[PDB]
Amino acid sequence: ILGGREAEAHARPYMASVQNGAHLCGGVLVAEQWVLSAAHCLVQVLLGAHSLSQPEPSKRLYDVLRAVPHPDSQPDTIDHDLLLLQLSEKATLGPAVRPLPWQRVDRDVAPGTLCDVAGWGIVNHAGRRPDSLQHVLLPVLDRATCNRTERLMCAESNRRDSCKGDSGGPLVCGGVLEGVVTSGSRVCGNRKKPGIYTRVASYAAWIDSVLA
Ligand SMILES: NC(=O)c1nn(CC(=O)N2CCC[C@H]2C(=O)NCc2cccc(Cl)c2F)c2ccccc12
Repeated sequence: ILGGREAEAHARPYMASVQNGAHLCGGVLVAEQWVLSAAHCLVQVLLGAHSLSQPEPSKRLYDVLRAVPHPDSQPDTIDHDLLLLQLSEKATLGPAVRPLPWQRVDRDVAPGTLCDVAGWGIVNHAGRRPDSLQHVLLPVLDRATCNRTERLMCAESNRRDSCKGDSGGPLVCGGVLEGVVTSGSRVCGNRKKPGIYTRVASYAAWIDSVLA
């Protein structure tokens, strides 16, 4: 996260780090035993975390039973850029580890709405990797502006942006997951090149079918 700020410890209890003991991607706890992430983020899952490195009462590492990338995703695209990870056991839920409701209604976020993106991605254009979770509020772009599919959304990127290592993490509007950070390489922080997020509402059938 560029142009952001440190998150409050455990205030975003759905937030996962997909990890060789190293953070690779964000993810969102969406059920007791399932984390939603991005397709190219492919393995363990750290729940309950603020610091990656420091001991915390709520921190717990989970092995993954299986990884279910969207069947239509491809290594060279950011279409269908979703991944569902099943933990090897149901997560211990509490204040600090809690699923986030995700958008099932297929309607766009009002353009202009500030939504919240969190991650342990890089915090500058040198390689700088933060120990503690970062976040930033970002206005959602209208689809025409974003275009210049039905299944992607855009947010402004005027220095404040998602970037490398934020892939698979959340874009939250009004307490509901609306987007998942994309897992393709892109220039960050350039206003002319918006951040790109998978519109979770477009994938409602798919997510349900996996979790069914
Ligand atoms: N949405 C975007 O802005 C964006 N997404 N990616 C892909 C990406 O980060 N990927 C791919 C899957 C794994 C993940 C990855 O490389 N993790 C390893 C990693 C490395 C360094 C630092 C940290 Cl903190 C880190 F976690 C980017 C790549 C470069 C620029 C922008 C982006």
